[PDB]
Amino acid sequence: GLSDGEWQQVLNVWGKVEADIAGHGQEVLIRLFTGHPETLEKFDKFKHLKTEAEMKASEDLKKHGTVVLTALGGILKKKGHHEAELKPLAQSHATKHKIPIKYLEFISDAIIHVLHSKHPGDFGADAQGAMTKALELFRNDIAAKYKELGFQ
Ligand code: HEM
Repeated sequence: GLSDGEWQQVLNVWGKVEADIAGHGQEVLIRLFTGHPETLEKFDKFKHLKTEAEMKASEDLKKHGTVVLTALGGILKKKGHHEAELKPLAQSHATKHKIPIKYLEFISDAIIHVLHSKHPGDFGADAQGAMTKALELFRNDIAAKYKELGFQ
């Protein structure tokens, strides 16, 4: 649950992402894959990437970063009223991709890391607080659907 002022901060931060969605999406995925190499094994289409240079050179990885961040942005713009948008993603991630909730924690922290890396000094303490709460709400509503499905 976020206040109106917190949502305003989230959507202000998101404007930084929307100016270069593919560059942000690329770096989020590279941070996830290099920090947590077990996450790469869930992607049949990326497991061939052995080095970060190959990851950086991969246009398909940048494409997938765009898909991921476009979906997240659509959810964030609902300011918590995201049941219809979140349900299919929860269902596909539990039943088809088999993504443990832990990996959604990893990607949440990776988003915070990338924002500080690309906008140093321009991602303030209030903005980090609001973004973190928004990613927690997203993860918590996914977790509720995971529990319904019995997925661990
Ligand atoms: C911010 C969180 C994330 C969002 C919004 C997101 C969004 C999406 C979307 C929109 C798709 C394509 C449609 C679908 O299959 O449902 C996708 C595919 C996928 N997601 Fe996620 N995702 C997230 C986090 C993750 C994480 C943490 C992992 C794994 C570590 C992951 C693994 C996958 C995989 C394996 C695919 C299929 C890729 C394919 O082979 O083309 N997702 N995701």
